Parts: sequence; C-alpha cells; structure tokens
Amino acid sequence: LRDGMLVGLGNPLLDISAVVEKDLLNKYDMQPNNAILAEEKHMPMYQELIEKYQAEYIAGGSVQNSLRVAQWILQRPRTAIFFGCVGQDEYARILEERATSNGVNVQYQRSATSPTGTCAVLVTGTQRSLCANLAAANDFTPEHLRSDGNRAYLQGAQFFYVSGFFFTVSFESALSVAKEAAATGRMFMMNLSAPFVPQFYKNNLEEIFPYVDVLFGNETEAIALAKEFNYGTEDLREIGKRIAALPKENGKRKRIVIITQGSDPVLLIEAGTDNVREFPVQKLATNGAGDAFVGGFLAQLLQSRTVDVCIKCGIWAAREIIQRSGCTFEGEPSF
Ligand SMILES: Nc1ncnc2c1ncn2[C@@H]1O[C@H](COP(=O)(O)OP(=O)(O)OP(=O)(O)OP(=O)(O)OC[C@H]2O[C@@H](n3cnc4c(N)ncnc43)[C@H](O)[C@@H]2O)[C@@H](O)[C@H]1O
Ligand SMILES: [Cl-]
Ligand SMILES: [Mg+2]
Repeated sequence: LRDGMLVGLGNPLLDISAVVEKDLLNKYDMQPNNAILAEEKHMPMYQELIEKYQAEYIAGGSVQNSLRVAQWILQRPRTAIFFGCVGQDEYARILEERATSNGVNVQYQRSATSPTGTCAVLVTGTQRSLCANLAAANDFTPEHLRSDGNRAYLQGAQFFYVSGFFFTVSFESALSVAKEAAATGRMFMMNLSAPFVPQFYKNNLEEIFPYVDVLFGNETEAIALAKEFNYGTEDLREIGKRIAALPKENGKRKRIVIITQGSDPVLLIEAGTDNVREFPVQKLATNGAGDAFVGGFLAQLLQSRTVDVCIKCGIWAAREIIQRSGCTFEGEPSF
C-alpha cells in the first residue's frame, strides 16, 4: 500500500436528513422510495428541513462516502484521493474535516459562486426519498484535473471509481479518465447510482461502458438500465449477464457486474460465465449502505484480495454502517 492508489471523482454533498410524513413529500412533488435532482421548486425544502424538521447534517455524496468507508477499513491515510467541487462556505468545511479525518486525501475544486451542494434525505416509515441540490458540485471542470499536482495524482493511481451521479456534472471527465485507464491497463469502476442515470444519460452510459471493468448498482438501477437498453426482462441475473457481455476495450480483464438487492443476496456476474454467484446477507432486524458496500469492496481490492473477499468485506461494511452510523468511523475495523 502507498498513497494515492485509488482516485474517486464525484459530487461532495452535505446530507440533510430528517423524519418526515407524506404531506412534506406531496408538498414537493416527491415520490417515496426515489432519488431526484433538485429543481427550483425544491429549493425551499432545505431550510424547511433544517428549521422545522430538526434535520441532521451528515457528510455525504456517493463516491465520497465510499472512499471514507474504504479509508476507515484501510487505516492508512491518503491511500484514496477524492476529486469534486465544493463551495467556500461552512458546509464545505464540514465535508473537508470529516473526509480528511477518515483518511481521504480530498482534492476539492472550489467554487466562489455556488454554495456546497446538499442532498435532502427524507425518511418516511421504512422508505427513503432523496433530493440532491448539486450546486457547487456542478461547478466541477476538467481543468481541475489538469494542474501539475492533480495530473501526478491521476498518473500515480492504480484504480479509478466514478458514480453515475457525476455524469450530471462532468461526463467528459469521467470518460477521459476511463479511456486513460483502459489504455494503461488500470481498473475503471463505476456505479449506476440511481434510476435516473440510465434514464437521463443512456448514450453516455453506452459510450463509457467499453472502459468499465466493474459496474455496481442496486436491483432497481439494473431494471431501470434494462428498460433503457430494451432488454425486455426484469430478471437481474439475465440483465447482469447482458451488461457483463458488452464489448470491452481492455479485453485482458473480464468485466464484473455486482448487483445489490437490500437484504437479499449480493449478485456477482463475470463476463465469460453463465453462472451468477450469490453472497447471502444477514437480514438486519439507512443512509449509504450501497456506498459502504462499495467502500468495503474497494478496501479489499486495493489489498489485491479476490472478488469473493472484496464482496464479503462490502457486505460486512454495509452492515456496520447500518448499525452504528457515523460512530462506526471511531471504532476499529475488525473484518
Ligand atoms: N446526485 C447525487 N450525487 C451524489 N450523491 C448523491 C446524489 N444523490 C444522492 N446521493 C447520495 O446518496 C447517499 C445515500 O444513498 P442511499 O439512498 O442511502 O442508498 P445507497 O447507498 O445508494 O444504497 P443502495 O440502494 O445502493 O444499496 P442496497 O440498499 O442494495 O444495499 C447495499 C448493501 O447494504 C446492505 N443492506 C441493505 N439493506 C439491508 C437489510 N435490510 N438487511 C441487511 N443488510 C442490508 C447489504 O449488504 C446490501 O448489499 C446519500 O449519502 C447522498 O449524499
Ligand atoms: Cl458521487
Ligand atoms: Mg446506491
């Protein structure tokens, strides 16, 4: 292990989390059990959550969360580098301090014009509804990656991870990094992130897929992808196989597709096999479980462990995060 093995590109966001009821969702034309991008009409919701629903502030953003979980497991600071854009404000210092405390080397671009992005996380019964106000995260530019220091970080990384969420902000950066990775035989990995990603950016997804070595997503994202790509099936095993079998630029590494299903088994699909492997999870009697699953996976991948160990660490990490929330980061990883 050495510094900067993993680079992640994403949207650093402060989560604003609260328990609410359906009338709040109806007020903002939100569905239960969904993730959306904020529009003008959503904007008053953030202050309302803070002022009237006693909302909690939690460091978030998908890729940021995953790198924080991976660092917590690694216990070796600076092993992962994070790129994304924040404001110059109090929200950015909350994100900076939490991610740096966990061991991430954060390399934030700074917007002086937008505030740090936030994500409403609304809890209603056992359902969650998310509304992401990207704001400064949308000010990310390819140029941030072209400084001398930042290009040395790209040149030195061995592994790359990008969320589908980041396509909203800079697909051009994600693709550029993916092509350089394939061309130098390094791993490029990404997450489907949310149903809106294949629904909104189908062609981007198609264009980047040849350079994807590992694709993560949940069952709902996999089905959403299957609709846009016209697979005519909702069978997750079949969908995984079709994605895994897509043309691949770096033919020397066979694509892996990993599909999480909440409390049901994690599914592993490898190109060139017709046999999907399952990793059962102990059904727990919460925020970013999928992100934590990826952090656990990446912590083992960086230590060259086999995929089955990467996935078991993912499941273990998600289950820790579900138990202890932010407190998990104060403990000692005992995987
Ligand atoms: N535009 C945007 N840009 C950037 N970031 C954005 C964004 N919009 C939202 N975000 C970020 O998204 C974060 C929240 O994500 P969440 O919506 O909380 O969920 P996730 O991490 O995406 O979970 P996912 O659905 O993928 O995984 P699954 O349940 O299959 O579960 C995965 C694993 O968890 C474990 N698990 C889950 N449920 C379980 C159960 N019931 N019992 C036991 N284990 C379980 C299992 O091991 C399972 O495989 C927020 O922090 C926010 O900042
Ligand atoms: Cl992200
Ligand atoms: Mg997810």
